[PDB]
This record gives sequence, C-alpha cells and structure tokens, in this order.
Amino acid sequence: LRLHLLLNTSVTCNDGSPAGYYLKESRGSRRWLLFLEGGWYCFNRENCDSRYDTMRRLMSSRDWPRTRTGTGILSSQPEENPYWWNANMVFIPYCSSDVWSGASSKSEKNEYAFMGALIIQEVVRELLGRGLSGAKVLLLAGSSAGGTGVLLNVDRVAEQLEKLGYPAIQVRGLADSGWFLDNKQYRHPTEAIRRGIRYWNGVVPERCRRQFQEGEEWNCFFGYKVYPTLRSPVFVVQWLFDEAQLTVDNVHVQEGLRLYIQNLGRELRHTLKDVPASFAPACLSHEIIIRSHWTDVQVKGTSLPRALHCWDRSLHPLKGCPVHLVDSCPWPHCNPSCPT
Ligand SMILES: *[C@@H]1O[C@H](CO)[C@@H](O)[C@H](O)[C@H]1NC(C)=O
Ligand SMILES: O=C(NO)OCc1ccccc1
Ligand SMILES: O=C(NO)OCc1ccccc1
Repeated sequence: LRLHLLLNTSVTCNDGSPAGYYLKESRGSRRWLLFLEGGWYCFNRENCDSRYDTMRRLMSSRDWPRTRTGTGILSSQPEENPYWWNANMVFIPYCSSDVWSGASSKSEKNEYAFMGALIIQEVVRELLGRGLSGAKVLLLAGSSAGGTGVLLNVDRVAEQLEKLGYPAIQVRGLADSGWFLDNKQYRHPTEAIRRGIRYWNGVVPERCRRQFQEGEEWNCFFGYKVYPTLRSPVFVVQWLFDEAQLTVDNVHVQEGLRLYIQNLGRELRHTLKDVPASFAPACLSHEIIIRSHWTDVQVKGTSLPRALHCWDRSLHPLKGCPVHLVDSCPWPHCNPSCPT
C-alpha cells in the first residue's frame, strides 16, 4: 500500500504535520476496506509529551515510510485473506492519540492537535475521487483504539456519504478488540477518558450523546453502551480475556483471582448476547484482524474469515454459515485454537 498525505494540510497529526492514508487499488472490485490503526491514547500535556519522545510515529507523519505491507484482512493473497482478498485496501495511521474522537486544531492555546474524527472524514472525501465514488460496500474496520474508533465513527461516515449524494454505498463496521468493560479492578480508567474528552474536544455519536447528556459522553466509549444506538451494521470481534482489559484491571492462581477472571469472561459474554454479528473466543490475546495468522482461530468450528463471509451473505439464518459465535467455556485457552 502506498502513502498519500492529505491534500487538506489543515487536517493534521498531533504535532501539526499532515495526516494521511496508505492505498492499494483493485480496479476490478467495488469493495473498499478502510482500517483504523490503534495504540492507546494520551490525555494531558505531560502524558502527551512523554508519548512524543518514544512513540512519535503515533503523533506525527514526519518519519512515516512510503509503503506498508498489507497483512491479514489487508492482504491481497487468497491464502492469507479468504474473506476480501480482491478489495481496495486502505490503512489509516493513528496519529491523533484521541481514540479517533477529536475535533480540535493546534493553536496558541493548544500545544497539540486532536483531529481523529476529522481525519476519517477527510480520508473519505479524498478517496471519492480515486474510485470510492463507484463503491457498493465501504467496510470501516479497526483494531484496539481503532476498534473503538469504528464504533464512534461508522454512523458519521454513513451520514457523510448520504449528504454528499452517494446514498447507494453501504457503510458497515468491523470493530476488533475495542469492546471494553468499565468494571471494578482486581487491585486498586474512566477518569482518564473523561479528562481526555475535554482535552481533545472529543465527539461521540449523536444518539448516544443525547442519551447520556453533558458531562457523561465518556459512556459512549464503551461498546455495550454505544452499540445499541448505532444504525449501521457492525460486526464485533472481541477476545473474552483481552490483555488490554486485564492490564487496566491490574491483573498480571488462587480463588479470588480465579473468580475474578471467570466473572470477567461471563460479563463479556453477557454483553454480546444480543449482538447478532460477533466472534468472541475464550483466549488471552489482543487484536487479530491484521495478523497474518488470523485464519487459524475458530469458535464452534468456524473461522473468523468464514464468519465475515457469512455476515456478507446475511446482508444481501443460513444453513451451515453462522454469524454469532461466542465461546461458552469459562477459562483462557479452553478453546484449543487460541493463539499460542
Ligand atoms: C480542510 O479541513 C478543515 C478542517 O476540517 C475544514 O474546515 C476545511 O473546510 C477543509 N478545506 C477544504 C478545502 O475542504
Ligand atoms: O486503546 C485502548 N486499549 O486497547 O483504549 C481505548 C479505550 C479507552 C477507554 C475506553 C474505550 C477504549
Ligand atoms: O474501566 C476499566 N476498568 O477498571 O477499564 C476500561 C478499559 C479497559 C480496557 C481498555 C480501555 C478501557
């Protein structure tokens, strides 16, 4: 995939350098995959300054390479990507440190720009001149902070395309490893997101904003609270024992911790009971869709590329082609196909 820096240079990474996207076109295809990278976030001046010292590619385009290799769902090889190998592929780097929510420029009062929500909008607008105008399906995908970003942005992309005069493009979401619980820690998270939203001028989807109201928009960063408010179809991929969830919960085995871990898996499974398109294996891991070996994991005998194909068919239950796949066994690696 080849790098393109945004033509509108007022849409910027944290340090004011232009944001951008990596593209590989497939001219025999009307499917478009736009993938949002992850990588945590920063929520005040001092924490963002630290990230600028040792995580600068997540804050700036000045050092980005001219190309990236497409892997997993972004691969063009059928053996690596049984699902969408012939699609047009787009990788959008995460350089806004705001869970893709921000709408604030650098200024005499702001050391950093937080423009994640505007970066997505501007990528979409510039791609319409490069072939996206002819699309039949636009899949907005993402991992980790990018998976939460899908939940925060998929309906805004759908509204953008309607208002621009493209009502026939079907917008859908794929959220990988971005479905978190605001639960009690094992030893003594929502404070940082509440502060972050104020620091970023962060924006959340309109229906969810109207439910929770002023001061409470942080709620919309949690999948089980924002998902019911969304109109676009969204497929949710989430490990039952996500490593980022456990890190924030201060988990690094006696009875108290055994019960804590079993209760976490049960709660996650409960939040997915009424999510009809979902894939949730009983593994300790983090991210999957752009890993080269994403084809290996299975739930109830069905792989993730197969489940996504069954989802495509359902949007035209299906015999032998399931779309809701959630493990019921209660401990990490009770599924034999978990990543080693
Ligand atoms: C460039 O982006 C900024 C910020 O979103 C916007 O206000 C401005 O209208 C854009 N310019 C053009 C020509 O689209
Ligand atoms: O990036 C991560 N972890 O992978 O956190 C993003 C985030 C923070 C708070 C609430 C939802 C999502
Ligand atoms: O609120 C909590 N639990 O204490 O975590 C929420 C969370 C978990 C994982 C990643 C981001 C945000």
